[PDB]
Amino acid sequence: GGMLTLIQGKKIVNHLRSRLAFEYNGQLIKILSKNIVAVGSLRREEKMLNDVDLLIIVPEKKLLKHVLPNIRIKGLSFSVKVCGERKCVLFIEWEKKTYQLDLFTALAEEKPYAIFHFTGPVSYLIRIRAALKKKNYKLNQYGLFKNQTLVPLKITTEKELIKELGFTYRIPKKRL
DNA sequence: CGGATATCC
DNA sequence: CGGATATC
Ligand SMILES: [Mn+2]
Repeated sequence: GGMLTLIQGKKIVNHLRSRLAFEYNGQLIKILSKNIVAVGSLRREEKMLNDVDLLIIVPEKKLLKHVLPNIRIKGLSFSVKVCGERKCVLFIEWEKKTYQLDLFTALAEEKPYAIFHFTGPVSYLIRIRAALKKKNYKLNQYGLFKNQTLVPLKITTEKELIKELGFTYRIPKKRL
C-alpha cells in the first residue's frame, strides 16, 4: 500500500467506523465505533502514514476466534494478506489507490496495554521494555508480568499505565 | 505438526 | 540494547 496523508487516513477511518462487522452463526454483527480505537502512526498524528492501524476491542473472549477471521467491510473493495484472531492485514481500495489497513484485537482487561503497545513508536517501546527487562519484568500488549505471573495493576487508561510503570507521560504525537 | 520465515507496534 | 502474530 502507498503512503497516506493524516487527513486521508482520518477520512478512511471515519468511513470504516460505520461499516465494520463480522459474519458469525448466520448473523452479520456490527463492530461498534465505540470499540474501534485508532492506533499506530494515525494515533501519533504523523503527517504521512505508512498504513492505517485500528484496534478493535472485543468485549467477549470466546468471540476472538470469530471476529477478524470473518471481518466484513460494507462499501469497500479489499483483499486479505494475513488474518488471524489478533492481527489481520488488509489491502483496501480507496479513491483509485491501494492502502494497507491493519486490524488488531484486544480484550477489555488488555485495553490500556494494547493502546500503549499499538501506539508505539517502535523505538520508544524498545527502550521502555529494555528498562523493565533489566528489572526482571516483561511488558507486552496484554499486561505486565513478573516470573510469568500477571502483575495486577489497578489502572484503566494508558496514561495511568505509563505512570504506574514509572515513566514520564507524553501524548502520542510526542513519543519517540 | 510446527520451526522457519514473513510480519505487526 | 523488546515482544508477539500468521502461515504452513
Ligand atoms: Mn500498520
